[PDB]
Order: sequence, then structure tokens, then C-alpha cells
Amino acid sequence: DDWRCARSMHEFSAKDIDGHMVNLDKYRGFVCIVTNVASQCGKTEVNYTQLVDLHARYAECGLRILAFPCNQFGKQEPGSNEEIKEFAAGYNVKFDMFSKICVNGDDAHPLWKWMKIQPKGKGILGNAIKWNFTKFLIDKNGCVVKRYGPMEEPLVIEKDLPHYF
Repeated sequence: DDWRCARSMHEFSAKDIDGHMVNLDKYRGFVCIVTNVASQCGKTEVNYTQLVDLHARYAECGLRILAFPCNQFGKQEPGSNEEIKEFAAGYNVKFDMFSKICVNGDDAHPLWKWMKIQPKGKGILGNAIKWNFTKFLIDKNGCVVKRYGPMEEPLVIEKDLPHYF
């Protein structure tokens, strides 16, 4: 449980959707949106399309997006990593797709256990991720700066990006 004493997203690693181990310190210096995704939710389309739009408009200013598939919410991400990769490609995703994980419970990926206990990572009701497409905004130092619920369209994050983005 070394995740509990971490102070930055940059202290974690995660397998990408192709199986390559990513050291998240590669995001040092970048503003990041971290989100749990699913292919079989009613808002799947609006979330993917808006995240792609944010990335197209702000990648050159240093925005990065880390999408973590998760099957814990209505069994709405049942497919294999290869299937999910091809699904995201259908929305023209060019940001970073990760291998499927859990976000709640003791088996949750340590990055997610950590984000949920940060001062700005707590939800409106409590810490647990409530459904697909929760979003966390992470600053260039790897700290959580804001959390957005499943009903928040990604475009709501845009105003919270740095004023010179």
C-alpha cells in the first residue's frame, strides 16, 4: 500500500492498452485529464467525442488525456483490450488509452485509490467513483485539482484549463 503516501500522479505506473508499462512520470509538465471509460453507456459517444475535441484543441498547449476502461458500472466495458482499442479508434482517439482496470474496491488500480483521497479528488457524495466517465483534472506537478462527475460533459473542463491554454 505504498500508494497511500504518494504525493503525485507521477509516482504511479500503469499498463497501456497494448500491454506496455507506462511510467506516469512522463506526464510531468503536462496538464492531464484522467477518466474511466466504457463502451456501452448512453453517454459513451458524447464523452469520447468531446475528449477527442479537447485533445485536438489543446494537445499543443500541453493537455494530455489518460483513459482507463472499467467494467464496474453496469458491465458496460465487457470487451477485450484489443476490442476497446479499436472502439476508441472509431472515435479517432489520439490520446492515451490504458488497459482495463478496477477503480473501486481493494483491487482498484493504485492511481485511482490515490486520486480519490486527494483534497480535490473527493466526490459530491463521497470518494467512490459513481459511474463511468468520472474525470479528474491533474496539474503539471501531478496533483489533483478538480473532479467532475459522470454527468459532466468533458467540455465543462475546458474553462478550468490554464488561462493561457
